[PDB]
Amino acid sequence: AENTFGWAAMDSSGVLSPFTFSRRATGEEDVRLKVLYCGICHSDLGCIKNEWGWCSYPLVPGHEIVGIATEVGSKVTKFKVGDRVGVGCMVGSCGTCQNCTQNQESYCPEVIMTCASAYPDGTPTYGGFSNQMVANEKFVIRIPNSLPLDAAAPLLCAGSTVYSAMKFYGLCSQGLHLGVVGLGGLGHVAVKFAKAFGMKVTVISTSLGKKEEAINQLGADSFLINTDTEQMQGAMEVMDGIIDTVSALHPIEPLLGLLKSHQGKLIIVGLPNKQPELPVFSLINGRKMIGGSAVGGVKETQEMIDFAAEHNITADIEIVPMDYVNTAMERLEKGDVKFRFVIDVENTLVAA
Ligand SMILES: [Zn+2]
Repeated sequence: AENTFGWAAMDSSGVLSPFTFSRRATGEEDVRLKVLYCGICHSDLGCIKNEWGWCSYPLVPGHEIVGIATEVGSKVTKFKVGDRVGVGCMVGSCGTCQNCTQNQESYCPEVIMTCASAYPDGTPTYGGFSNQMVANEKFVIRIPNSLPLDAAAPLLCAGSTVYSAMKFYGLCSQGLHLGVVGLGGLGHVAVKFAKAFGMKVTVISTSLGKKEEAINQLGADSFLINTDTEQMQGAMEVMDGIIDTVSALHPIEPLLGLLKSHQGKLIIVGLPNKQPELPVFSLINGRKMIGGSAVGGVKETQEMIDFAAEHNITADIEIVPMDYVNTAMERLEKGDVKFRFVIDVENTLVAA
């Protein structure tokens, strides 16, 4: 309870305040980094307000971490002091599963999340709303020189997720017609990756005063209003797949109507509070599918970030200081951001 400082929630109220704690010494396989930036994710919002009821306190959120290695263990092969490194959703895993062994490490039942979790021996994991971070080399990402740290930080989670989903479900080929539902953090990262894979992108939305970022800033080929039951119906059976990034309850059936029969896939990556109805009749009669995806494993996250570098993909961010974080959270509940918050941890997190 000393050698590291950050901000933490104590309550399901999710209100965050200064908090001091200790990180482990750097083991033979560990990298320590000074945290320079930490993205804010809807997962952090859910965790601090204990949306799903598992979370215990004090809770230091943050899992979109970028920084500079300050210390490497002797057994470390990938990294040296000074490297630009990242840490995403995970800091640990089983190490011996079927999942852990074929780089699907986001599915060992003993996965150790970067924030709001604990190791086997009971010690709680504190995320990147803090001045420094320690992680096994195995969960550390190299940030390419040609991407800025602040705008790469959110790729560690939003980017890994959309890329892993597009790869896994076979929606990463030129010409394919991809729909993206929601135009928040994930939504805009999804559009950038889809355009870089060569797919025609239609954004599906509820905010018509966002068409303009969708078409012009983000470069999407088409724009649809969720409820515009007349334009939607003109877009029926058109799309090879849809990535749904909305973390709010919303109707699934109209999205299914946009999908190609005996082909189209609705891939869900936003996790809401309540669950919608399963459109059994549409799935059966159109021979359509719904699959879910979460963040990809560490190799796939490295591959994602190298792909983003090759294609100059960056998240569209708003830099904020640490003591704005509570306001930032309130703004996330509203979608009021373009598109992702990033905390400037180095310049604005200070010791109490
Ligand atoms: Zn996230």
